[PDB]
Amino acid sequence: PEIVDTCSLASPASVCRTKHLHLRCSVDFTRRTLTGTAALTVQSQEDNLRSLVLDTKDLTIEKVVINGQEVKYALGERQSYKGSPMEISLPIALSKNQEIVIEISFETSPKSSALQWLTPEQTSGKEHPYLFSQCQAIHCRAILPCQDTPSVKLTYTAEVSVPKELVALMSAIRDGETPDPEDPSRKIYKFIQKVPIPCYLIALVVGALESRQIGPRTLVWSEKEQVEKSAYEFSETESMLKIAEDLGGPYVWGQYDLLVLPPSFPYGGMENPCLTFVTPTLLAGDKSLSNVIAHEISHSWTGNLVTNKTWDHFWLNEGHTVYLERHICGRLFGEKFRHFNALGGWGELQNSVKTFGETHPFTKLVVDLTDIDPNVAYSSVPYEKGFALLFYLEQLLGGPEIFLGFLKAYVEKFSYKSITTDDWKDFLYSYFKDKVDVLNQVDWNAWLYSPGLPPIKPNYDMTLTNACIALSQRWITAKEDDLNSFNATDLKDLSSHQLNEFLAQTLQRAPLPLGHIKRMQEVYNFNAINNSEIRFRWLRLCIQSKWEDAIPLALKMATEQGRMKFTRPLFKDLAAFDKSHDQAVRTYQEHKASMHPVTAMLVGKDLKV
Ligand SMILES: [Zn+2]
Repeated sequence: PEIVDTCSLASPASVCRTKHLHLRCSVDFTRRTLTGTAALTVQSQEDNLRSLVLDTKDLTIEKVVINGQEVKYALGERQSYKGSPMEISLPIALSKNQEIVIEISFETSPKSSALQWLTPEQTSGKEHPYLFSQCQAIHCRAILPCQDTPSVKLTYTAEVSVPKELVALMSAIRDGETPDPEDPSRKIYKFIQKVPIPCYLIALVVGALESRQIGPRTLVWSEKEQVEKSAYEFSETESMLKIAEDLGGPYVWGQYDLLVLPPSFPYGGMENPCLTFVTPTLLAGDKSLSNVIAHEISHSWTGNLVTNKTWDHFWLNEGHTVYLERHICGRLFGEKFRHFNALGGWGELQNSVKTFGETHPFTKLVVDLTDIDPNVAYSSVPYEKGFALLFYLEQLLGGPEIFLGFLKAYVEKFSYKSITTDDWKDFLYSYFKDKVDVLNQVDWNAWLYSPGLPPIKPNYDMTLTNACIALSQRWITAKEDDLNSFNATDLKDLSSHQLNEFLAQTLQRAPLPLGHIKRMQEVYNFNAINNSEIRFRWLRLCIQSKWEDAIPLALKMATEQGRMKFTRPLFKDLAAFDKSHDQAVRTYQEHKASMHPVTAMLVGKDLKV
């Protein structure tokens, strides 16, 4: 049979497809285990199907029951990061389209790569522990046995037993709570996901969670320490959803809840269906970062509804998501702003290609992950090279309203399906058959299969960017004789996004003489800004130019939150600044117990402890 996805060891979708999962499990914080049963409804695509294979990783299997009787099963040899295949002998031979229910009793490993267990000290509230999953790309197989490939999409229902003081949430619609009948110290939370999803979008959180309703289809959830601030910061979520619906078609998932993770959370957002994960570093206080969740909102069409069939084609997901997201922001702030964000994106692609090297296989849009762990293959290239291809095509084919018609038709065509780059390109050619002569001038080989920068750069409106450049080239090429020439007015017409962009361009040419940065503080007072993006780049600029006043401010930001994007480079700068190195090592030791274990480990490695 045709093998779809080489990152999966399970029977491929051409042989059988999982249609539904019923998960009944219990979360044990003492053992750091999930225990229970996974009932998979599986549909055969062949005749005479007598066995099938599932992905697993570090699972303990107690038994497999089919039609009331335990069945034989065998775990195969482990294949590195893919885990161990689990072969199940069926009690009957299945015919094409025939279905069977397979109930696997399992327990996860405390070292499960999919499950992040936090100690009380690593939470906001400091009393209760906390659990969150992170299945993308191929970690769902370390939670339960499955066809762990986005080429298969299933619905699911779940029942999750947790200590009664805690709350469970999942990538699904909440479906009620009851006391656990087998244990009065525990509650059972139920969930239902009626839209078929790839299993990497199965997600679970258990913790001391509270909610605020902020829209007809939106609750925000967090620990009590963050929930009120979060309800304000993200109060415009519903208006963003309505904009996304206008751009991409109906939102099919029912609810759109938000979860603001604990400060120790080392990552960015995650587009879990019905429950977007939000990093708390977006809590700027002025909503200047609230539009960032337009990324996860957009995945509800591009990635979650139309999905990449394998991880080689992940750019189809991220690329179309960034394209939709930049349209949401264009609706909110204007077309000039969409071009501002697009041009910044091109800059990030330049940096990514330079970091990897322009011949590196990961700077291709379509990547071959045959012998590469997809869990460690993420970069900005699918995001920004994919966006650039779509923005180039938009300009080639008659502009944004016309290409937005293509986007809507593409979503409608492939909703609830999983597709490859060739499926996408075939549909592009079909939709734009009236313009094939134009499409045939595109260097598809270069764009899709070649490393490095794209062969053509799109046309970017420069209005909002030129402002930041103008001021950037003024500070750098200045002497002590000119520092008095700066004043607050220099920032009068610059948005928070433009402030961020100015600091980005200024940091890129660090160090600045101390007189300049001292002046820059005197007139601009960047010490006062709380926007995590702005505060980050500013503090790096101060340390990399050896200002004493900045040492305590950077140490504070580096330990108050654990997002790797900020915490790691800050400790790197503080370690590299000889004046602060000793203090940076000492502060790390004092706070490392409250960090996420992976942040604690990598900063320790950087600090050479
Ligand atoms: Zn994304």
